[PDB]
Amino acid sequence: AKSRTIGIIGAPFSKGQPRGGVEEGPTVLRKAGLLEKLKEQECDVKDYGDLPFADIPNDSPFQIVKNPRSVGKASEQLAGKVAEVKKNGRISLVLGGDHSLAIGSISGHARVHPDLGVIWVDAHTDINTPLTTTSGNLHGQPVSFLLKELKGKIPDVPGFSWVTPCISAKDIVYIGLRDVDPGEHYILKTLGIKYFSMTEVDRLGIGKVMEETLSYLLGRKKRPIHLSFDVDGLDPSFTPATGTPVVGGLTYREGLYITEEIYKTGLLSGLDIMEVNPSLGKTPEEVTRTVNTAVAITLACFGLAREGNHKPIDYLN
Amino acid sequence: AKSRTIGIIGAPFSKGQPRGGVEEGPTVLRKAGLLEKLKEQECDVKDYGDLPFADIPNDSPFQIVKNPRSVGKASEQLAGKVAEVKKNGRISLVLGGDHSLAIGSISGHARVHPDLGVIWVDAHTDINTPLTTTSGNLHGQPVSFLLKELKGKIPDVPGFSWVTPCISAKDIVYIGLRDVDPGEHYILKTLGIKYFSMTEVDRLGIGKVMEETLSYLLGRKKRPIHLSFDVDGLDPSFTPATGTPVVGGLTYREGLYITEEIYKTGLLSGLDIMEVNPSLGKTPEEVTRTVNTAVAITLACFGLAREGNHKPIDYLN
Amino acid sequence: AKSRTIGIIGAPFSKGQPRGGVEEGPTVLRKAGLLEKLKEQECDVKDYGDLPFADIPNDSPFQIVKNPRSVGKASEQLAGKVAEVKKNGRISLVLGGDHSLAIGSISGHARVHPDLGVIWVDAHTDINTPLTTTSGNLHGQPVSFLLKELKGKIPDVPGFSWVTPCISAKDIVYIGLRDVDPGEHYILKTLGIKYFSMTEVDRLGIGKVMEETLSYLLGRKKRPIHLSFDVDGLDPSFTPATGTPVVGGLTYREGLYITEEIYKTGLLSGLDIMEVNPSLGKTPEEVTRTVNTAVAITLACFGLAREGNHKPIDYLN
Ligand SMILES: CCc1nn(CC)c(C2CCN(C[C@H]3CN(CC4(C(=O)O)CCCC4)C[C@@H]3c3cccc(F)c3)CC2)c1CC
Ligand SMILES: CCc1nn(CC)c(C2CCN(C[C@H]3CN(CC4(C(=O)O)CCCC4)C[C@@H]3c3cccc(F)c3)CC2)c1CC
Ligand SMILES: CCc1nn(CC)c(C2CCN(C[C@H]3CN(CC4(C(=O)O)CCCC4)C[C@@H]3c3cccc(F)c3)CC2)c1CC
Ligand SMILES: [Mn+2]
Ligand SMILES: [Mn+2]
Ligand SMILES: [Mn+2]
Ligand SMILES: [Mn+2]
Ligand SMILES: [Mn+2]
Ligand SMILES: [Mn+2]
Repeated sequence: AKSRTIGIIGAPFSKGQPRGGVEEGPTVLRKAGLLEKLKEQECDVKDYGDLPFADIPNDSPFQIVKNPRSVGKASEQLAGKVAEVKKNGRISLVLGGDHSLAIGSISGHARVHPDLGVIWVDAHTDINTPLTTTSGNLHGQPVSFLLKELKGKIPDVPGFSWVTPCISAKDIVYIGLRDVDPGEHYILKTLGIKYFSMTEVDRLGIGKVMEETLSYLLGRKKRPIHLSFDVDGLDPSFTPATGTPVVGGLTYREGLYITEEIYKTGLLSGLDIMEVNPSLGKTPEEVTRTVNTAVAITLACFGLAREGNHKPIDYLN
Repeated sequence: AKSRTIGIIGAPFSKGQPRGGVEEGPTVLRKAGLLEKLKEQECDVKDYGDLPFADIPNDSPFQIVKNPRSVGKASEQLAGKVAEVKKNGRISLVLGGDHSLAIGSISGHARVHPDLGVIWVDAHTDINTPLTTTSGNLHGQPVSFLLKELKGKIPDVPGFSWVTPCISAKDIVYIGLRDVDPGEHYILKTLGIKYFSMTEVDRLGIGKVMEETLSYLLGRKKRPIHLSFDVDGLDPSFTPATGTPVVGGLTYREGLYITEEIYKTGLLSGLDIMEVNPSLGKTPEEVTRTVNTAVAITLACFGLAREGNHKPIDYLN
Repeated sequence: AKSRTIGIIGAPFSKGQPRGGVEEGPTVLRKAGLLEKLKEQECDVKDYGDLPFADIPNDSPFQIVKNPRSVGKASEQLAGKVAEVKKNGRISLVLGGDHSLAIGSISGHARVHPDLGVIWVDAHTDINTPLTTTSGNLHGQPVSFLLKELKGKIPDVPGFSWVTPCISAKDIVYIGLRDVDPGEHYILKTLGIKYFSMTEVDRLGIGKVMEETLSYLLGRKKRPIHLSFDVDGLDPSFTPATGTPVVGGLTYREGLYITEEIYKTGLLSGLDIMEVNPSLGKTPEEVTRTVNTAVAITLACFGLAREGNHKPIDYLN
């Protein structure tokens, strides 16, 4: 089954954001029994392991932008693993780690199937450039490096030598937005990027959001799709354990309809479950809750449906 | 009126599942003044009573199915009293208890009104047969015994000799589904049954779920509606005190929107308020919350409109 | 932008209801940083201070209606300040306080912009007369005092000597209602008032709720809109520290979309955030959650979008 054949790349990286603990994301997500869960849900799973990041001493900030040589090397080494997975014939699955690893994820994937479309589930567009960036964090700057349109506006940041924009503006849709920087709104609006903030979902409902999202992305031909889900795109009552929570976002049901719908397209070929920090929870249940939501979102992507699932065998005999 | 004339049945029985305290559902709902409140909403109310359940010594299982004679005679006791209430020109209001009681509830109702239409608001389909069951719980098997299409596909289980199936596959709608077993999903597809799982609610909104449902059950002509309401159909953040709770489901608002709509037709003729377990509270407020949600649902079945209610008199006089 | 020039008036008035603490509403709304967050949002924020509401001891009640002289005095004082703000080209931002002050705000707004249409976002209709009312609390009687059609159904009550009904029973739309008295529902129907109870918000989504609200009042002409908002309209899970909390109301995201589509018109002239009682939250966090949501409600009515908000400059320079 193509839609059930997966390559599990675990990326324990955190130098893209200023809070420790997001590196233990792969670990906690694996302890919840996702490998076995996907295997009990008729899946062809194979684990590639955690990618190691041999510490980079001497990594002075590029202006205000912190940890550039580390953010880059981790994405360039992951980009090699995603390409190596896609060649083995499997849907790449990147467990983060911080969302700056999306540069590597989309990059390696795009090396095999350059015609990819991107659905981005996040509260923040994460579309900042090292010049527009207000915080300096590279986890909120992945999208600027990947757009063919922003070249010339993207400066020479140490560690990003390898980067060649692989996605054009027309090939990425936003869902769940509610925390956008002024500079990010300029990029969103002036580039003409198909966005659906929380206002959009409140007006149409996730049904019409996915109706327009899969038509906008797959209108002409059925090309492969890369889903870059940052768990802060959901409401902090479902994913409380995360670096940047913003209240009033996607509900548990909403997160399941997005993933259940993209599965039915039969074109999911890359997935990212980013920004899961297990040591950023106010109580143990906020941690369990977060991982249970991130694991449920994952199973919805690879076959799980709420109406039920059955095999081609007679159950009434 | 024929919509506010009620026959209050109590059903203190829990032997349909492995978690005790659900036999204390008819007690607690009555403590929270369910009857006092209905008479205020201008309801002609009668109390038939909380049914006494004959204690079967040594209830040997039928294969992996636990307590078959107890469920078999408790539902047979209900059927006789449901037929009585329905024949006394009254709308049955069963207070459970577990869902295995829907055998006698629907059977009793179809003796007076054989053209009955069933709306099942519940997280589970409960359509397992005594062979396709895996949990062995009889609260997950009613719809199978009740269905005519499964004749020959149900074995001789002790206590169900009196059982004459009375519903057709096209005489039932599902609303809330999210925890389905392969065998249960299989029968739903191979029997052409109309199901609205959480995916369908997330897609179409509770307005179109209630739109599609009523135009479907009352197609060619007007007929009587039997709403079997399990409080787990709603999210366990509104109904925690329940046996098999599943996260991210029907809201306290959607559950009300469904019930308000069946009242507006004036054809609700059979009601089941199932799976209320006050012994499954984790703070006395979660029982108080589950029981408040149960009374809000029922009051809405008899005209408790959220837009307002008034007597047919001049109020500016 | 004229939908950015603001005038702040803070009513520490609480004698319109039994629960004490609603008088500290504008002070807690000032510590949170209302003016500061608006100035960032590019607003012309000029404070008009706090109103000096004198004590009226021995204020005898009129029938079941308590503190009538004090309420009429408070709104008469507010009608004159709201008028000065309206005459200076500023949006009247009134910070309550209880919902009785909506007599003074809407009258003060009708003295300058008399062709205004109202949107009552509440959990209750607030349309009780000094006779029909069952509580005798004036924070639930403002609308009927302002209706021209109910000229003759309001008796001579001490303090409201100045009152002349300014709005018609057609220049108003209700939203989020789920606790409407029999007398309140009688007025709503035998007057034909546009309403969006919680039943319609569940039926048509908040998107079609706003197309139907905004068309019903802004069809023929681009007329001034006054939003008399009560935090009890939003579910007690979002604004819990309020006097009359009603479960199953508007969410954070529905209350944000409402205020977002109202800014988009550019016809907002008045705004009233009412009933934030900081002494009515079980935990200190419940107080914070009621206030943060009120701030989020206000800021959305003056430009704050979820998609982003940039200035008219080139972010790539
Ligand atoms: C509930 C609603 C709400 N309540 N509040 C707080 C009262 C907000 C605010 C939450 C925070 N944003 C500021 C941060 C939003 N940006 C996001 C990111 C980036 O581009 O760097 C970082 C995460 C990924 C993308 C970075 C920026 C920042 C952060 C640190 C330093 C700095 F100079 C600027 C302001 C609004 C909201 C959302 C409207
Ligand atoms: C992400 C949410 C989630 N997390 N998990 C846990 C990883 C679940 C699971 C919850 C349970 N279902 C299966 C049980 C639910 N079935 C239904 C019922 C029946 O007919 O017996 C029982 C309730 C009424 C109808 C019986 C079955 C069962 C139960 C016990 C033993 C047995 F062998 C089979 C598996 C998934 C979910 C819901 C999707
Ligand atoms: C689902 C939760 C629920 N559980 N219950 C209890 C079974 C209710 C009821 C709660 C109370 N309402 C009536 C009160 C609501 N009114 C409106 C207001 C007013 O006029 O003062 C309140 C604030 C502004 C508008 C005044 C009235 C009142 C109040 C005091 C005394 C008196 F005699 C009547 C009936 C339903 C609900 C709401 C469905
Ligand atoms: Mn992100
Ligand atoms: Mn994010
Ligand atoms: Mn059930
Ligand atoms: Mn169930
Ligand atoms: Mn009010
Ligand atoms: Mn109110």
